[PDB]
Formats: sequence, structure tokens, C-alpha cells
Amino acid sequence: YTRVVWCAVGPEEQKKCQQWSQQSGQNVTCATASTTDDCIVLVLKGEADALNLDGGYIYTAGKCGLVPVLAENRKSSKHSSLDCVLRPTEGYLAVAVVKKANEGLTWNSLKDKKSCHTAVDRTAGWNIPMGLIVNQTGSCAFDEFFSQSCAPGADPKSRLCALCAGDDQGLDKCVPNSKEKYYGYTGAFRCLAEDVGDVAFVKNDTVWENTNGESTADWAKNLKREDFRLLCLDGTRKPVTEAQSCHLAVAPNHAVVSRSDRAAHVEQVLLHQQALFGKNGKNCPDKFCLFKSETKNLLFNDNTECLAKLGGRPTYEEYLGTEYVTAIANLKKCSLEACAF
Ligand SMILES: *[C@@H]1O[C@H](CO)[C@@H](O[C@@H]2O[C@H](CO)[C@@H](O[C@@H]3O[C@H](CO)[C@@H](O[C@H]4O[C@H](CO)[C@@H](O[C@H]5O[C@H](CO)[C@@H](O[C@@H]6O[C@H](CO)[C@@H](O)[C@H](O)[C@@H]6O)[C@H](O)[C@@H]5O)[C@H](O)[C@@H]4O)[C@H](O)[C@@H]3O)[C@H](O)[C@H]2NC(C)=O)[C@H](O)[C@H]1NC(C)=O
Ligand SMILES: *[C@@H]1O[C@H](CO)[C@@H](O[C@@H]2O[C@H](CO)[C@@H](O[C@@H]3O[C@H](CO)[C@@H](O)[C@H](O)[C@@H]3O)[C@H](O)[C@H]2NC(C)=O)[C@H](O)[C@H]1NC(C)=O
Ligand SMILES: COc1ccc2c(c1)c(CC(=O)O)c(C)n2C(=O)c1ccc(Cl)cc1
Ligand SMILES: *[C@@H]1O[C@H](CO)[C@@H](O)[C@H](O)[C@H]1NC(C)=O
Ligand SMILES: [Fe+3]
Ligand SMILES: [Zn+2]
Ligand SMILES: [Zn+2]
Repeated sequence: YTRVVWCAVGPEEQKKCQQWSQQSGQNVTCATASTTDDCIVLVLKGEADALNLDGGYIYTAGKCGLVPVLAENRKSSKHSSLDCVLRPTEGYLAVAVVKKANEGLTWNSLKDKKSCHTAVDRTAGWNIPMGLIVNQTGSCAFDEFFSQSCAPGADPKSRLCALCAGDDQGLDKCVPNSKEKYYGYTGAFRCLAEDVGDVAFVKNDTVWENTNGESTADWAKNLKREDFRLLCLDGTRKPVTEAQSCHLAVAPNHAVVSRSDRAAHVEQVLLHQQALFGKNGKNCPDKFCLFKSETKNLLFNDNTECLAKLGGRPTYEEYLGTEYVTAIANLKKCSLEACAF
């Protein structure tokens, strides 16, 4: 009676779900879809129960009447008086990153350059950057601003995927799941790292997690923090040590959403699943760890300490915040009252 069905996006998140499933006593089983939007639809239909989402998609899902249930929490200095689950989230910092070697590249000369985005409609990788740029340009022509990009989820032979690489066998070019090589936080940063783009729109954490031997991967093991700069909105450039005074915005933590008729039931099971497989669980890191996959962020971000209860029972609008939700509306009028599905 108590069983939850997770929705996995793409073949890699599937395999990871399958393990979680088997290690759970079929307390959690799996559904798989090729895109986040398709997983949202599975959940509305009632064939899946839940998944973890970037704030940009929480805005989609919430118009269709889905609700935040538990949020991700990463390591925190302040607020250490308290327990992670009852501990307040903070929100990550969205940044624009460049090679140090590229002098002359400022927030003011981004026109006609090459760009690396997490995916279309995501907070740090899309809504923040393109919102600012529509504003400063007064045009909805965000498809003509950069010469070429990789923006997973756009038309495959527009210039917005022009830089995307697809899977081993060259298939799936710019699909929005991890088969695409430059998908998500890690892929967008790899995109700038390998000098395919001139800038990448990721979050502060991503730079740290993938420089200075912090990530054991082939493309990144020789990357070094001092080789990068952040672009600030006042036209200057700073070390990645200054993210606190040189970001584009702060962003709501990714959160697990479900259909509201299912929210209590999902919350109940997951809090128990993190007790077995979480950051200090009975069975992690012995048998299985929910918050770990090789710097991939599969199902969850790897820097997740825990899933946190929500303060005060949010609506998705309260959780996303008033500031970020007007940002999104203003952008969507470019490309008020109806589900996308
Ligand atoms: C932008 O994002 C970054 C990435 O998250 C973030 O920095 C983190 O800051 C948090 C809290 O402010 C900090 O918290 C700690 O938890 C750590 C676990 O993550 C504990 O540290 C130990 O474990 C980690 C992981 O294995 C080791 O990580 C390394 O990275 C750095 C540099 O590569 C080095 O660590 C340090 O060495 C200095 C020496 O002076 C020392 O002062 C520090 O305390 C630390 O030890 C190290 O070379 C490693 O390669 C590390 O070795 C430790 O053994 C720790 O107990 C503490 O509670 C977290 O570590 C930071 N993340 C990382 C990976 O650097 C920024 O805060 C974000 N900035 C903004 C503005 O939001
Ligand atoms: C790009 O520009 C648009 C258009 O201005 C930005 O939206 C505007 O920004 C501010 C900040 O949220 C909004 O004003 C605020 O509204 C509430 C009540 O209206 C008020 O109490 C707040 O203190 C604040 O004044 C304003 O409503 C909004 N304007 C419109 C027409 O919606 C948008 O945020 C920008 N996009 C990005 C990513 O910056
Ligand atoms: C009405 O009470 C709150 C409480 C928290 C808030 C906001 C409003 C708004 C803004 C708004 O929508 O106007 C934001 C952005 N909040 C946060 O980001 C935040 C982050 C971490 C924690 Cl632990 C708590 C809150
Ligand atoms: C599965 O769920 C049942 C109900 O709580 C519980 O008895 C059991 O401990 C759970 N097993 C695991 C491994 O989650
Ligand atoms: Fe995000
Ligand atoms: Zn700020
Ligand atoms: Zn409320």
C-alpha cells in the first residue's frame, strides 16, 4: 500500500533508480521518461509519484498543480545550531563563468560569443541569464544574441544546439537528459572547459566541485580554479572566490515535487529512505548511497547533505519566491493562465 514510483530522466538515472529500487525492498520502484516535461506528465497521469526538479521546472509543474514536498540542503556554516532535515535551505548562487585566458571578455561584450547552458528553462542555466539579457536588449530575440550555443532542449539545428555533442555514437544531440555530453551543471562547465563555449551559466558550486583534483574525471582532473573568472554585472571580472559579490542571482534549491493528493505519502517514505541511504544512513556508504554517482547529479545533486522539511507548507509560488517568479513570467511572454500540457 505504502510504495512510491520514482520518475527517472534518461537511461543513466534509470540504472541508478533500479539499484535504489532493489536495495529498498520494492519500497520504491521506477518509471523512466526521456525528458523532465515527460516525467511531469507521468506524474499528473498518476503513473509516477515524484521526482527532484530545478526551480525552473517547479514553475512548470506548479501551474499544472504539483507541489514541493522536501528540498535539497547542502553543507552550511551558519544555522549549525540545528539538524539538517529541520534546517533551513539557502539557495545556490547562479554565476557566469569564463577562462582567465580570454581577456577582454566582460558581461558587456557577450554579444556574438559562444555559450554553454545547463538546459533550456532551468534557473542558473537559462531563466536568469536570458532574462537579464532580454531586459538589457529590450528584445525577445534571445536566439540571435549568441553566435552559437549548447542549450539542451532547443531545436536541433538552430544555433542554440550548434555546440551540443550528443551521446558516444553521436546520437541524441541536445536532448535534455544526461546522454547529451554537455547537459546539466557538469556538462555546461565541461563545455567551457574544453573550450567549446566562451562562457558557461552554471552555479557557484559547480566550479569548485570540478577543479583542483576535486573531480577524478579525464576532462577535469587538470583543471585549476585560478584559470577561471566570474563575470559580474558591473562590467568587472573576479576570482571564483568572490561568488558572494559577483553572481547573477540567488536560486531556490532543487526540490522533490508530487501531486498534492500524494504529497504526504511521498514525504513519509522518503524521510525513511534517507534514513537508510542518506549522508549518514544505516546502509551508506556500505550498500547504497542516494546522494552519489560520479559528479553526475543523477536523481539528486551529489553535494546534497539531506532532504529538508519545508517551512510553513509552501505553495510553489511561495517556495520559488516572488522575485524569481516575476523574472520567469517576463521571460515567457517572449516565447499567464494555462498548463503547458
Ligand atoms: C561556492 O561553492 C563552494 C563549493 O561548495 C563552497 O565552498 C564550500 O564551503 C563550505 C561551507 O562554507 C565548506 O564546508 C565544509 O564542509 C567540508 C566538506 O565539504 C569540510 O571540508 C573537508 O572535506 C572536503 C571534501 O572532501 C575537502 O575539500 C577540498 O576542497 C578545498 C579546495 O579544493 C580544500 O579544503 C580546505 O582547506 C583549507 C585550508 O586552509 C581549510 O581552511 C578548509 O577548512 C578546508 O579544509 C581541500 O584542499 C580539498 O581539496 C577538504 O579537504 C576537507 O577535508 C569542512 O569540515 C567544512 O565543514 C566546503 O568545504 C566548501 N567546499 C569545497 C569543496 O571547497 C563555497 O562556500 C561557495 N561560496 C559561496 C559564496 O557561496
Ligand atoms: C527584467 O525586467 C522585468 C521588468 O521590470 C523585471 O520585472 C520587474 O521587476 C521588479 C522586481 O521584482 C518588480 O517590482 C516588484 O514588484 C512588487 C509588486 O509589484 C513590489 O512590491 C516589489 O518591491 C518590486 O517593486 C516588477 O513587478 C517587475 N515588473 C513587471 C512589469 O512585472 C524582471 O524581474 C527582470 N528579469 C530579470 C531576470 O531580472
Ligand atoms: C515570507 O517569508 C520568506 C521566507 C524565505 C524566503 C522568502 C520569504 C523569499 C522571497 C519572496 O518570495 O518574496 C525568499 C527568496 N526566501 C528565501 O529565499 C529563503 C531561503 C532559505 C530559507 Cl531557510 C528561507 C527562505
Ligand atoms: C520498507 O517499508 C516498510 C514500511 O515501513 C518497512 O517496514 C521497511 O523497513 C522498509 N524497508 C526498507 C529497506 O526501506
Ligand atoms: Fe538548478
Ligand atoms: Zn545577490
Ligand atoms: Zn503560504
